[PDB]
Amino acid sequence: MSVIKPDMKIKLRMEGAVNGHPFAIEGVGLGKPFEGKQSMDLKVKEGGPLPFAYDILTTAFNRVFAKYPENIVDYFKQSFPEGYSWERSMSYEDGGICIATNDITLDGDCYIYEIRFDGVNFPANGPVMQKRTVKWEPSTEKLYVRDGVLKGDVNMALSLEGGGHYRCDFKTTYKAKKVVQLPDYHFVDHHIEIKSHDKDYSNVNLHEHAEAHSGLP
Amino acid sequence: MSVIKPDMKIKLRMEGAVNGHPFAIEGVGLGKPFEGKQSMDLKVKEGGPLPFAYDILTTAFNRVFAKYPENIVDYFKQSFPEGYSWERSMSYEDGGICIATNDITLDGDCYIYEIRFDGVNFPANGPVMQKRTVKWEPSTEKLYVRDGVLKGDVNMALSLEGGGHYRCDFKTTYKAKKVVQLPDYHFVDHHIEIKSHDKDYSNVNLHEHAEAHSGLP
Amino acid sequence: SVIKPDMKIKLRMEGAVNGHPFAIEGVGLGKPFEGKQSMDLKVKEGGPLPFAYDILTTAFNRVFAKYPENIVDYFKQSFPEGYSWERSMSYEDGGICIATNDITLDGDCYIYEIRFDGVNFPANGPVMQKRTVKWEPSTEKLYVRDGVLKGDVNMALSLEGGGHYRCDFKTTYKAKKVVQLPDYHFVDHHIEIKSHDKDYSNVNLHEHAEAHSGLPR
Amino acid sequence: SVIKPDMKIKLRMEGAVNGHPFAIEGVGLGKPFEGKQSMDLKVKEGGPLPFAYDILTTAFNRVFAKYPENIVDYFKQSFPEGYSWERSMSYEDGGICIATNDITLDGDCYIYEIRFDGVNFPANGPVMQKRTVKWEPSTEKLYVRDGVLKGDVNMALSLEGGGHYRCDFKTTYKAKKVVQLPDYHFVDHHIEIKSHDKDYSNVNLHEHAEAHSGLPR
Repeated sequence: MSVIKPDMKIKLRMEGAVNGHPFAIEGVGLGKPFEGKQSMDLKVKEGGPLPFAYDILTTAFNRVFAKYPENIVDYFKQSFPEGYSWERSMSYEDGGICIATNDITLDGDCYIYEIRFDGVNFPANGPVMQKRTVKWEPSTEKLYVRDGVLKGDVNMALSLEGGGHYRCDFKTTYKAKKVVQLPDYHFVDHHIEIKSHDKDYSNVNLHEHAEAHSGLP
Repeated sequence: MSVIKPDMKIKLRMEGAVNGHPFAIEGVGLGKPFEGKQSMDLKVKEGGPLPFAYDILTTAFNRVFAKYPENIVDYFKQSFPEGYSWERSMSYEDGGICIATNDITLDGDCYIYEIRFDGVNFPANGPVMQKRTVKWEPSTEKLYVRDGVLKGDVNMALSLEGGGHYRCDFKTTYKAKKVVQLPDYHFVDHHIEIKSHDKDYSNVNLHEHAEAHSGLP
Repeated sequence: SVIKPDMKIKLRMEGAVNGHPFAIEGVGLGKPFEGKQSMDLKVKEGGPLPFAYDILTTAFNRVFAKYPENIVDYFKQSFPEGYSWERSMSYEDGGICIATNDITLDGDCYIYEIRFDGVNFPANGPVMQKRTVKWEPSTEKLYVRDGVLKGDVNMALSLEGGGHYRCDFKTTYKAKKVVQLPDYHFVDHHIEIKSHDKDYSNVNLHEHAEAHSGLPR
Repeated sequence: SVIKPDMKIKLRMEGAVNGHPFAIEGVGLGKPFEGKQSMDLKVKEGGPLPFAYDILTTAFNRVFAKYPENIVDYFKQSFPEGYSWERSMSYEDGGICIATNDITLDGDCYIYEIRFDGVNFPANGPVMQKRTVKWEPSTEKLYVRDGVLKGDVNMALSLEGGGHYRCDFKTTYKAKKVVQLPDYHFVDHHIEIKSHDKDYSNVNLHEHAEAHSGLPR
């Protein structure tokens, strides 16, 4: 509680590849960990203009930014100052698959992310390579302990240009760098949105709102 | 709206098999479709005492019983008097897999279910065949239209005897027997509970509470 | 010694696909040591089948596989008491079937009791639209797990007008008595509908199968 | 004609497993028409590797496969321009790896640029605990999809003290120029670590591979 604040900053670099084509993106942002709200500005540094839907990247750009009620243990805020890392697979219904990692540290009032992102087997005529996505729908992540660490699974869906949805299943493993108290089974509602972007997504402004809860009584 | 009521009745028969061993269960219940609450009493008629965790069956024992706000189209209540059917696969993390169908009709104030349930590849030393499950956790189902019908996917988890969770992914397809208005992407929170049961689950009293919503703003 | 060079087969399958029930009976003959068999199948209920017959055919016994002397034959050892199998068949478009077969022996005739169930086949997919031509030949991978025998296979249906539709099989085989367990091995398969009438009310089906150990070193 | 009976190989792989980065370089030689190859691999960064080396080895070219005259050889046709591949490797305990290889040709030497990433390997699983012995031999199933070549394979690692750990491979192969496309076919494989030092800093790896058409009729 001594290393967290109502207003915190964020710096990140992501290095990655999709279908074997490499890229890099850097980001600067800020957020309110107790309000579960954050935003950031992202710039493509290498590999631009990106030949795939930017939306596949956005959830890689920290569950610290989620409003936790007092009756649910907060694995993430506990993990600082040491921080935590996460690993994630994102399996799309047409066989496209991405995996990503984020190592999160803290310097003063600024979270620092080192992100790797890789994706393969996206069909050339699919919504990802043809940039036919509109946005992620809001979601509810299911979090539970497994082997002394925290898992989070979520059914995600991208709405598509001209209607319909493109589904993806997320499986995330979260690992605190120190021993923290482990939570009971719980949920985090999310809503991630690209608020603005330039024509080729070289510049993107991204927002997330997230709140933990215990489901129906 | 002429064939629905604040209080409705339910009759069902399920015929099925798990790992090749057949069984049959009948049920009688009642519920409040606008409150999203229901309960029923279930009796094993054949194949008892069941050699597997009763919990795998319980979600087969109707999304009519979910509280829908006025701003979300209600695919289910619209579908009557003709009714609707559903198909579901339930894929467990240890390779166990169940599929089920329910054809739902309506007679007076009573819903009538014809249910088939089949499951295979449950390991002999797994939580299902060793009856090590405690209950399903509450959940949030994600519902979206695909090919003119309604899909519902949910990350489910069974809490286990002595701690931890056993995960299962549900994919349901819902099919109205007449043309109804299709909803936008939305959610249904659920909480299913066995309220009471006898020693070998020959008799079970089952409750569900469910409410639709639109996620975080 | 209860296994003769020429043996007979009788079966009944009861099943449902997308909730629509059907029943099929079969009479055949095969040569266990040659790994070849054939049979005539008749739809008894639910005809004309509204789905691709090909999804059913591998449900219609690894006794009919030529094993070399240097590979333990789990199947031929299991008689006269017999064995059962359970199988999930997961199609790439989300269609999923599960099946069971209880196999017994009466004189020189194998008797099969088969249950088959399938759900979530899209209305416009190759199964509901009857766009399949045949299964490609395949190589099943077999290995022991928990004292029983597993067999996994990548299957593909060739499609009318070109291309393939993929399905992953996961089978569990369970001898009714204790038999000697094999090392990791393979069975090559080729299953074919040799003839059928217009609506597949009558089908003549053949299979050739041979076990092997793969490439050496 | 740019394909000679004896050819050389040079590669560099950069990667990460559970977020921990590493780099490996390789020098080898093979006989494209005999379907045999071998190579010496050296960890350059990230050593000693904290995970089972076996997960990496299939990333270290189907040019090295003996094709019969009656099967179109997608790989040998693709040179001198070369081809690339993308692959997902989904392990039965939820561990998942994805890899890419861009293959070019310089004189008589193939050059590989490989990226490898893996996540969600459980701390107590056979990969993180180094409990693997070797890959079993396998049969890859290859088929055209969207004008490119797919190859799927059921793989198994034998485990220290018995049993197997399963992995499903899905590979996409992409020629850099237009080549003639093959019919559905198979490639049998056998990959082996022939020697290694204590911490796998040095590894000698061999593969034998032969294409075929499966059982006839």
